[PDB]
Amino acid sequence: VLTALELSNELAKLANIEKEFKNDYRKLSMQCKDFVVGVLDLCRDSEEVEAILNGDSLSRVKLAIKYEVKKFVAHPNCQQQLLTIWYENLSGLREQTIAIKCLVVLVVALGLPFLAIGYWIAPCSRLGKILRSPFMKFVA
Amino acid sequence: YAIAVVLSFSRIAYILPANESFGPLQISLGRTVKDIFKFMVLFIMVFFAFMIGMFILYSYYLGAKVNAAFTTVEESFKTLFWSIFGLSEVTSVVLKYDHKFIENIGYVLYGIYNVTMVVVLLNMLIAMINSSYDDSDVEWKFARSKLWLS
Amino acid sequence: VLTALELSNELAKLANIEKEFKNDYRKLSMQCKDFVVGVLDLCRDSEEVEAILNGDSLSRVKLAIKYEVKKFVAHPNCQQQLLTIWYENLSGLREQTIAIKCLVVLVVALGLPFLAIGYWIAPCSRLGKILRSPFMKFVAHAASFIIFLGLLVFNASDRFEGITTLPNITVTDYPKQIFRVKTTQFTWTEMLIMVWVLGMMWSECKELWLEGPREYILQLWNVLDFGMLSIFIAAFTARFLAFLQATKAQQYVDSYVQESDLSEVTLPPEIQYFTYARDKWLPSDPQIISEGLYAIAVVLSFSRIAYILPANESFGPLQISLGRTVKDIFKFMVLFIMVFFAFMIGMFILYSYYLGAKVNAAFTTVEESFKTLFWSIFGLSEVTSVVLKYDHKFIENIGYVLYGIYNVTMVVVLLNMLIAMINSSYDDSDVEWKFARSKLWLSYFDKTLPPPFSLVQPTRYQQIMKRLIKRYVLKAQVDKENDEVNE
Ligand SMILES: O=C(c1cc2c(s1)CCCCC2)N1CCC(n2c(=O)[nH]c3ccccc32)CC1
Ligand SMILES: O=C(c1cc2c(s1)CCCCC2)N1CCC(n2c(=O)[nH]c3ccccc32)CC1
Repeated sequence: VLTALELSNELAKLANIEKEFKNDYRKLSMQCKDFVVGVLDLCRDSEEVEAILNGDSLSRVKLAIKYEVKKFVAHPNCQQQLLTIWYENLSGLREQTIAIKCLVVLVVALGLPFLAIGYWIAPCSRLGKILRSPFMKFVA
Repeated sequence: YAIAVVLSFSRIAYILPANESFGPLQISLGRTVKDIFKFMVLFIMVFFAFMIGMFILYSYYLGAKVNAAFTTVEESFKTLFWSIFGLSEVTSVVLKYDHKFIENIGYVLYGIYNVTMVVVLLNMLIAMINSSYDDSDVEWKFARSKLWLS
Repeated sequence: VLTALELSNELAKLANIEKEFKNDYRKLSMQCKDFVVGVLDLCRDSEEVEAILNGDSLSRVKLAIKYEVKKFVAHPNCQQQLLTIWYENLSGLREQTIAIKCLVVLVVALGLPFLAIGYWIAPCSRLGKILRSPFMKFVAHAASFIIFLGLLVFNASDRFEGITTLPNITVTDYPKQIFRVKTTQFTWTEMLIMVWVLGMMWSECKELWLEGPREYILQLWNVLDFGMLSIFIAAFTARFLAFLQATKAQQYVDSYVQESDLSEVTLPPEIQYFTYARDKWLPSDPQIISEGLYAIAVVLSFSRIAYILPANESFGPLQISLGRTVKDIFKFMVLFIMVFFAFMIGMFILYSYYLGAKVNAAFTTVEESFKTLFWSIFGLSEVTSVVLKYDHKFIENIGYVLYGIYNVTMVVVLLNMLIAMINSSYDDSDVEWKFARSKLWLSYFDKTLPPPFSLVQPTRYQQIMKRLIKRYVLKAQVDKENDEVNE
């Protein structure tokens, strides 16, 4: 999978450099991307999905983002893992409606100075884990 | 400060990809902006051609025109730009002298400029339509995943 | 390959001639083009590619360009060979970015006279090979066009912020001078503009005489270029007659009357005419005609960018789409003209009898009716164009209804034209742009100086062709077998 990602990037760079056989190199890079996406698609356990998404820190997801391997990142096997970290330390809030999320954003907007000053003790408190989740960082 | 305040609201683009409904909208906007730029370049070329033509035609009638419209480069640019959205009147090409050759040539050039602007607008719309085509879904999910990993 | 090219051309001509079985002949011509493209595609060595691209001087590429075999010219096997000649004598510059190429164009624009004068020794120097490459010829021509546009803009300087004297007032260097002499005398910049315009005229006349009038007319863009050059020539001729009249007046006034100041002189009316200001010129004054034609020529000069856009990778497809749509643009403008003329005649006939009876002179003459109906398209005419000063509500209401129906019909025709353009909009665009770019390249393959500076043991080929045709037959048979091996 790492070999296919690197080869896809190399073939895309060659497609840019040549411009004569750009279609050939783009087709080859698409072949590499398709291979990576299919190998990810074969996964049927969390262990396999993790092994694909980071090698031996989502390393392969970051590499695919860098190399514009869009179908690998957008695959449900990767998306579920990304949502796992995204909605970390907060499980019920994932299932809430969009209106509840907007209300949470409004509450955070109202009370941002209070939580900011409480961050001096938050890591020793439970609320520090809540505010340190990626979704809460985005909301903040 | 006014320009900075206007540009501040552009930071919404860092938040829309997270939303499920507006993310695809931003994706389509990004899809079309690439040919928006090229057709604005074409607009600029045609606009500059007609602007130079109008200014050269009407530069010698600063006090001889009912309306100071094409008598300077600034004024020519202003009237030709605001003719795109219809905020300039047709009396921009009327003289106070009995030179029907200059006035009629100005009329013809201004009408041709309007027709050319409409034609370029329609071509840009059709190019945008062609560039518009579950690739949109994976594109939006890629953008949202980049936002998450940030 | 030559047989297939010739047969494709013949079948296209038959498709045009018949028009009953046009689809059959077009399908056959497409078959011939496909055969040629496939035979080219089979090549896997430079020797084979050359043998295909020119027979036993890119002869077959030129023939395919003539016969509109677009996929053969746009094939990568042909494109790499074309880039080889295009980027000749300059290898590193091929890999440079677009910004570096633009910087090279700017440098050439700045130093064009220096390299032009150095061309007297350049063939004996290394730089002669550099400037004689097709890419450098194209860059030199683009720089020449840029310099021409710069001259056109710079000749209008000192008026960018507006003129300082009112058109009613005359300013002369010395009292003995005729005002029209000062207004018509030539400065250096428009002398260079004339030299350049004569350069492009001489070039265009060269291709016109080489190709013939009937052949040259059939290209619309070529006749557009010829018209632009002829409008420049007409404007400068009118300026020259104005200058001749002014200098005749100056000769008369200096020869005959002997006074310190010309203002006190009561000149004869023929000589006195050339002392008046802008306001008191005749409507058919030669300088008025000169300025009017010069403005149109300046506007049309910027259309020459169409000779440079196909070289660019990003704007070439844009020009291709513009050319795709212009064909139905013309037809729907014809429909616009039909509807417009119908409504114009109707409006004029309705409102011709109310010249002094209307709040606004809008449809009282053919000129006025045309003006108001044309500027209603872009919304620069008001609705009070159909209002009378008399109590004739029948005429006024009929005018209202006709004007509203005209607006609705214009909108409907516009939307239909947009939809027709959308339908006409549909990697054929890529091959079309590459065909246009290859035509641009081959125009420069075999012109070294810009128009302003132009004033001064059967056979090896038979063996290769037999090998390629054997390859084609084997590949076709293998494809047929793989299609029907099971049966
Ligand atoms: O609006 C116009 C325009 C012309 C054109 C425009 S616009 C651009 C696209 C349409 C074709 C060219 N003009 C010019 C001449 C007009 N004009 C008279 O001066 N006498 C006339 C007698 C009959 C019909 C028209 C008359 C006055 C104003
Ligand atoms: O603008 C209009 C237009 C009509 C139509 C136009 S345009 C074209 C497309 C729409 C249908 C035809 N007209 C005409 C008559 C109007 N009119 C009175 O004169 N008395 C009225 C009493 C009720 C409603 C309208 C009244 C005055 C101005």
